[PDB]
Amino acid sequence: GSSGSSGPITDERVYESIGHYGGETVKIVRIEKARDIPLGATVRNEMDSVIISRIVKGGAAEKSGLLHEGDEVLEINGIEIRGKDVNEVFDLLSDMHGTLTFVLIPSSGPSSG
Repeated sequence: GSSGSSGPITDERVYESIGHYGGETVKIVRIEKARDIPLGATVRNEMDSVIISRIVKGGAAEKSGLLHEGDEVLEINGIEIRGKDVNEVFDLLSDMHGTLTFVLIPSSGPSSG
């Protein structure tokens, strides 16, 4: 015999997170975290998303200033976050080190206060 497949072969979606997400807009922010540098950014467990809860001072998050309260984490370095757990997310970064590509959406909620 002799034949291929032709069509949607395997999962051709692992070439690094892409900016253009479905029908929305994600914000990419590269944060540098030493091999012994904490994140210093708290996050809450949203319905099914990992949003920021608080920002710690002296943290890689604050330092770089690419993470703010209300930011929703989706992918980090390619790894999914949406659905994950705070601990998981933390255990992830904590495990990871260096310039990580954080793909989150800035909650630019309009409201003067």
